[PDB]
Amino acid sequence: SALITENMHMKLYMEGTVNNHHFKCTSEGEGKPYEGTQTMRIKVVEGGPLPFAFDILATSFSKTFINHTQGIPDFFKQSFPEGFTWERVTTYEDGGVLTATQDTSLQDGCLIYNVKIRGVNFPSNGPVMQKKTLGWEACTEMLYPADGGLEGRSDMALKLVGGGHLICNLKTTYRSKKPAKNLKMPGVYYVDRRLERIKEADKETYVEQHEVAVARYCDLPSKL
Repeated sequence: SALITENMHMKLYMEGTVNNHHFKCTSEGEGKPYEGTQTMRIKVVEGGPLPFAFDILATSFSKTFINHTQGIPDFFKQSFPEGFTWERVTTYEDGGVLTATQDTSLQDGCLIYNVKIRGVNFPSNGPVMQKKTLGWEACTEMLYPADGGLEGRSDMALKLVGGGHLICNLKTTYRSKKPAKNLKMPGVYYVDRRLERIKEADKETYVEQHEVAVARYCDLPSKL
């Protein structure tokens, strides 16, 4: 009856290109969906070492593991057993652009992610291609219902060697594989998110990554 249990496991396969460099990854992990925490152990299995900072792939390895507090209707957990998809455009302020499309199915009690990456115009002398990145700041995503699906908007800050940040923006469309007759859509809400790199080995051809993610309505006083 309940398909998303207290502890869930993941398998993931990813394939793409950045600028003109092909590659493939696999990853494997586990998390607690209702606590909104999760870990992925990732391997670059083709085309590594990558000639770009791994950070730009980070947001592409898990929407099921968000703590939907306050009885906010959970669009992603509801979509099972059919599952869902996301597609995203991340636009860097220094030219780089990264689209990704994703499929999330459930199979024998294991979440299965199939990702596809397409990056273009990352400046060759930029911090991404010259590997001067130190992971991401935390962020807030705004989700809102749109066309029987959900949309996400967010700005993210990539730390740089030397103190600075390079900023990017994310437009995400989330689509449920489940008939809209069976889904109870949420209002506008907000996910607070902290995505962190735990460990890495061999020039980022092995990376461990963690996320904590908690959904909430705006908690400030209203006057309307």
